[PDB]
Parts: sequence; structure tokens; C-alpha cells
Amino acid sequence: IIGGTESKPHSRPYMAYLEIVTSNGPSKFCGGFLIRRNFVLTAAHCAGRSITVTLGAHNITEEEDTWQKLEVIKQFRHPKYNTSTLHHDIMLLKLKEKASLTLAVGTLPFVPPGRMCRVAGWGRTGVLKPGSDTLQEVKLRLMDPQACSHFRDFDHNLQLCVGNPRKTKSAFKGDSGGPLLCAGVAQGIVSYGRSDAKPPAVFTRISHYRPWINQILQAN
Ligand SMILES: Cc1c(S(=O)(=O)Nc2ccc(-c3ccncc3)cc2S(C)(=O)=O)sc2ccc(F)cc12
Ligand SMILES: [Zn+2]
Repeated sequence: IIGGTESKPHSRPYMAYLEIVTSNGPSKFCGGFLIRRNFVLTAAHCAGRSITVTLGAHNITEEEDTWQKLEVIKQFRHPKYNTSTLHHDIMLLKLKEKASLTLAVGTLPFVPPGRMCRVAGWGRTGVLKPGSDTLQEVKLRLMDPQACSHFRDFDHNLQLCVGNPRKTKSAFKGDSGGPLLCAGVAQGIVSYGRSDAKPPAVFTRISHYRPWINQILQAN
């Protein structure tokens, strides 16, 4: 998150911190959010050999009594996901057991969005900056789809265009898979943008994918 503020600890209790063992070699990190006791919603590009989810966290180098750290037992990547265009950049993760609902660990609820939205994550705080140890959040403006016309594979039906280009406020690297909320409702999933961090960025439009989500939930 660039231009954001350190979240009030545990104020976004749906937030998940994903530790992904990449199918080939090293470890990477994404965001995500808990939508049922044993399901996390994230980006398809965050898939890997295996994934761990940490719930209840604020500072991800500091274990707390709030934490619940859970292995992923099944990855449901969108079947039409495209590694090149990032169409359908959405993935459900089934957890090995159900999270305990606590003040610090809760599910996020699910009708057309307004302009001022908010995203949170532990990603980089600037182009060439480290990840944040602490959860950061920022308010971003939902833009018309034209504002993203420069992304050749953008598609208004599948995707939100997020972040006023005049400001530096943006989701960035490491913020993948985290939710965009508009009026307390989850509308987007951080997907991609410019590697120089100039907004807007591209998020997955969650409403488009609601039948697929319902299908996976109802059946697992
Ligand atoms: C994740 C990410 C990157 S990245 O540079 O880490 N990865 C990235 C960047 C661009 C694209 C892409 C470009 C053109 N068309 C489709 C996808 C893809 C990928 S990724 C996440 O697939 O490596 S830059 C950026 C900017 C804003 C943001 F919210 C998220 C991101
Ligand atoms: Zn705490």
C-alpha cells in the first residue's frame, strides 16, 4: 500500500496474510480475505505449491494471541484464469479447519458501487520499498473504465479501475488478493497495475464472479 495509513490493529478482521510456496522455488506473499470460516478469497496469481494463511494479524513479524494460522488444503483457481492477460484473477482457498470467529478474526460479507473505496495489505509502500510489517490501508477512488484504457487487456465487465492518477495512493506489489471495500462491502480484489506504481490499478470485479463463488462454497 502506497500513501496509506497503518491500520488500527485488528480493525479489518477479515484480512488474511498468505505465505505461498511457489510451485517451482521460493516463497511469496499475498493478501486475501476470509468469507467463510474455512474459505479465503484471493487472486489467482497467488497460487503455489502450498499456502499458509495467517488470520488475526497486524504486524506479521509479531505473533499474538489473536493469530490463527491455517494450512490451505485446496486451491480453487478460476478455471478460465489466464496467466498472461490476468482475466478471471480470482481464487478460493479452502482451509484445513474452520477459523474461530473472534473480535480479531471475522468473515467479510457481500448492487452497484460508489466512488470512495478502501484497500488494505502488507505490500510494498513505494516502488522500490520493502513490504509493510504492519497492515496498511488507503482510500482510493473507483474510476471510469476509460481511465484504464491503457491496459490493453482491461475489461469493464470483469474488472474495476481503481486509484486517481493525480495522487500516489495505490495498492501495490504484495497487496495482491486483498479486498477493495466500498461502503463496507467487498467489490474488488487487487490484481495488477503499473510496475512504476502510477494509478489507477486493476482489480477483479467480484460481482461478476458471484455464481462461481456460490458454486464452490455450496459444494465444499
Ligand atoms: C501486483 C502488481 C504489480 S506487479 O508488477 O507485481 N505484477 C504484475 C504487473 C502487471 C501485470 C499485467 C500487465 C499487463 N496485463 C496483465 C497483467 C501482471 C502482474 S502479475 C500480478 O501477473 O505478475 S504492479 C501493481 C500495481 C498496482 C497493484 F495494485 C498491483 C500491482
Ligand atoms: Zn494486536
